[PDB]
Amino acid sequence: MDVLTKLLNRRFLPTIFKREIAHANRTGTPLSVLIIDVDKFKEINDTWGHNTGDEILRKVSQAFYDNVRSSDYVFRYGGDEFIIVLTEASENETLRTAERIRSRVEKTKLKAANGEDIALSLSIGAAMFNGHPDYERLIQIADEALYIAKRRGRNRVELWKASLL
Repeated sequence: MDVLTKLLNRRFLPTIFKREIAHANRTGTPLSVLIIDVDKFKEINDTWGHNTGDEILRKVSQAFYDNVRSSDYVFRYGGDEFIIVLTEASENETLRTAERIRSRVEKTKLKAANGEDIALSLSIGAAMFNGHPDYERLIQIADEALYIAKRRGRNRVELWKASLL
């Protein structure tokens, strides 16, 4: 019942992605990715301990599951990072999902071991699958979108957009 054990291990990412890209290419349905970063997680983790960090990760993971469908995939990608794969969600539906997740985490109230308010936020990079055969390319451009979100000040969603150049 620990929500964290629900998370998929990244070792399954390529297989799942290659399968969903294959499917998206034949049916022409949308496919998209959220790469999610818990803001200042490393800072919080050694300022309040590893037990606090785990609770953040539980609150954050619960937010993901409350906003996606059984057809979607939720990965633990790194220490502070997650990847959500959405299937058959339009660009707008994808952005709305990301925002529901982002707002939900921002509004979440959490206290440390000693009762102090720990402010929580997420940075999110979103990108739509555009037919490119490599799943690594879809993850790369979402990662570019996420780098933009962090550099713009965190607690936000960015959608990867092709340069008008």
